[PDB]
Amino acid sequence: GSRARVYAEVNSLRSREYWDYEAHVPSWGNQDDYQLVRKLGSEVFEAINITNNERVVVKILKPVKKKKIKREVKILENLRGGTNIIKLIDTVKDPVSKTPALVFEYINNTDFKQLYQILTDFDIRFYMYELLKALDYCHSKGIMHRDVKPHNVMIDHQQKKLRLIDWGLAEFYHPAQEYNVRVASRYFKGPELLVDYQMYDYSLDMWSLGCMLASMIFRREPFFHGQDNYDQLVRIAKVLGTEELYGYLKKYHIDLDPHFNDILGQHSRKRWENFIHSENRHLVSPEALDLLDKLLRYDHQQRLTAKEAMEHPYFYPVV
Ligand SMILES: O=C(O)c1cccnc1
Repeated sequence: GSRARVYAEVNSLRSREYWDYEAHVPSWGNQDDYQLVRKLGSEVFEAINITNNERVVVKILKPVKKKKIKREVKILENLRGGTNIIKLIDTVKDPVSKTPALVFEYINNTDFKQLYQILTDFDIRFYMYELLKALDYCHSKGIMHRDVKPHNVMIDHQQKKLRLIDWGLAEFYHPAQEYNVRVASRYFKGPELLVDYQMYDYSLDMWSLGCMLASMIFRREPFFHGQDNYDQLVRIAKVLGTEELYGYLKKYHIDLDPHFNDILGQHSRKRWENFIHSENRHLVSPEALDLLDKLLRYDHQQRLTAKEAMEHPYFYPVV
């Protein structure tokens, strides 16, 4: 099949305890230590630690999902202290219902729908670079996020702080492992997911990041706007090209779902310059498009790693 180009073996250098999350036994404190005051900005609340009066964020989990709770807790613990990764403060249970919850550092977020409209060229370079630091970090620890999207990138624009959140879909990368392709959120799903290729890796997060970069510099949010998972691939092919899609599938011996036969159509590859017009011209540059082209490409294995992306000339002003 395929393997990752950069942190392929990191989990083989770990003790089984590190990645065997089904065996992890969280220590559950008492949620009564927390006063849940308001909804944050889903089942996430602003809270006050009653002991020290510190503001935190409490995320209530779904009690019946044992595997995923252990997986999210283990991954968050493995990543603790990672650059721009949301800090898990505590793991607690409500003493009556026994429902598990996670306690996180508080970040005063600006909704991306408003924030992205005032970002400058420099701002986009700055925050993308910060997000790349988080991805390079978690990839280096053998973990794929699998849900990179604007809602999961909290930004405090006052303090210039960025935190990558919601590790509920994150998984450990093991070479040749076959994963669930029904992950991420529709607009940010990589083509490997949409064609049911299960042997994917960290490069999935780099596709999602590319989708974010495209929506920020082009002001088309989301950039690939599929109406369903099938149409999502069609939207991508209208840009990257249909013959190019087939080349990708041939290289990895992927059979295309026959449903695509009559909806895919025929589309030549578009040059990224095609998406420039007066409303986004001040966010676009040749270096932006060169980076983008090396992220949003079918071949997951040839996509830039997070570290390679960080070395790109697009980030020279923020390095
Ligand atoms: O990890 C999460 O889901 C999270 C963390 C802080 C704030 N909102 C969500």
